[PDB]
Amino acid sequence: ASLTEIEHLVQSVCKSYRETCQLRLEDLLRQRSNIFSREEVTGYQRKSMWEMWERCAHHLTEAIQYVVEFAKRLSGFMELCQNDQIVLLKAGAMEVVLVRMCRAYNADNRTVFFEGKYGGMELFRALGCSELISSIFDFSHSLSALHFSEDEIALYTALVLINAHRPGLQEKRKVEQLQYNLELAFHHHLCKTHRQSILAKLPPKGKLRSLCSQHVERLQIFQHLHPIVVQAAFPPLYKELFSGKILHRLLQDS
Ligand SMILES: C[C@H](CCO)N(C)C(=O)CCCN1c2ccccc2N(Cc2ccc(C(O)(C(F)(F)F)C(F)(F)F)cc2)S1(=O)=O
Ligand code: NA
Repeated sequence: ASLTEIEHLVQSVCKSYRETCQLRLEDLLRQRSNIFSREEVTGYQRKSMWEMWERCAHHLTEAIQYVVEFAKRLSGFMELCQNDQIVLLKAGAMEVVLVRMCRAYNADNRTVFFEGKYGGMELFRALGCSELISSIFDFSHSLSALHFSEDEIALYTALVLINAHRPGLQEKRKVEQLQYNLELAFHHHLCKTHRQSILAKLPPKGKLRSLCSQHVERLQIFQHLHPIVVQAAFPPLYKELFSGKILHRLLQDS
């Protein structure tokens, strides 16, 4: 691939992300003063564990649906075989969400945009997974220190998804070629914008993998306590990705 092709890939990736970003960045910023009162925080802490898990699983499922659309609009993704499309989304969708979440994180007060207002870590105490929540808040805090532009988030999350090392890929070489083109696009954009210094500050890949593992572990603990809640009230796309059909139809329906 030549230079003009790399720059066209940069614009293509940034456009696909803008169309699928779900929450507009300026909308997230304009709401930073809108914070839950102590009474509203107490209301969240008084909710039952299973109610809070269901609500968070619903919110996560909705965000994942936008990551699926990002993948479908991503250059070269729909060219891969269906097995590899599903392998990449199963391993990478949650990792993309984890990176995207930093846009709704306010590092000044350590609050996140959740259900219409900003609140701190204590909002989620009823989940009974404080270590996982604290890890996600720290991860978003680390990403916030990099001051990602929207274009940088686009290119970085494309690479999080297009990972040729995922186990189960049938056409590993094809994914390797697409990953390399995306890496050139990412690094070309950082060089042109004088932002190559962020490369050494990006999180290790085992970090994203560690957070997803924690998520699956806490889910299996909750599912053991409330199996009927998961069966009856968790989104089916959520169960397909994280518990132990939907992705196929999302990819086919376009
Ligand atoms: C990615 C998407 C659009 C891109 O801009 N976006 C901004 C959002 O969806 C908003 C999420 C904002 N939140 C956030 C951002 C930073 C750090 C923490 C948090 N939240 C706490 C939280 C809740 C729930 C969970 C869980 O659901 C999971 F699965 F994600 F870990 C769990 F509790 F079940 F574990 C894990 C942390 S949060 O309130 O969900
Ligand atoms: Na941020």
